[PDB]
Amino acid sequence: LKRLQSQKGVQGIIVVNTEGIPIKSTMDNPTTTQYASLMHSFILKARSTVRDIDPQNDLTFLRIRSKKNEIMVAPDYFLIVIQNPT
Amino acid sequence: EETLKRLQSQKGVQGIIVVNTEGIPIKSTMDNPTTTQYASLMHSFILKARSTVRDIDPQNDLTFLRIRSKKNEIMVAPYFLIVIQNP
Ligand SMILES: [Cs+]
Repeated sequence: LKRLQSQKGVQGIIVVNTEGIPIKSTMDNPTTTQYASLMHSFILKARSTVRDIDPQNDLTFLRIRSKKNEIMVAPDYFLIVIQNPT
Repeated sequence: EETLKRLQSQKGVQGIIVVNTEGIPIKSTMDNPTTTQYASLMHSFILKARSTVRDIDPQNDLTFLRIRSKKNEIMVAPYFLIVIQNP
């Protein structure tokens, strides 16, 4: 989506399916590949960790902040948003 | 520690855990079984967050994590400081 891509700070948006394959991206192919597979295994770990801590709970949102950027993830497929640090 | 009390007392906060590099809880404001519910499972997840940031960009570093769920929210800052709170 254009509106979300256009927000201050946002660098790109990737939608990946349940197997981690990008089904939509606003980014170039190499960068989409830089992120999709690596983010997929990390997202599976976030989801399984929430459930190992409380079987009746569910992951709804993730924010990973680093020195250079920030990544948000929302389950729905997974929506991945890459952006400047907030 | 005084800062732990101040942080524990914030609206929404349920507890605070400090784990070392091996994921051993070295400090906690929570009961022992809850501290154990979280410390081991969180340590594994935190190593994965840190290694993922670096696999994506070898020159980057994880600085903060927020994991939000239906029932609660967990924040982590690199020791690792773990804060469990209401959504
Ligand atoms: Cs933008």
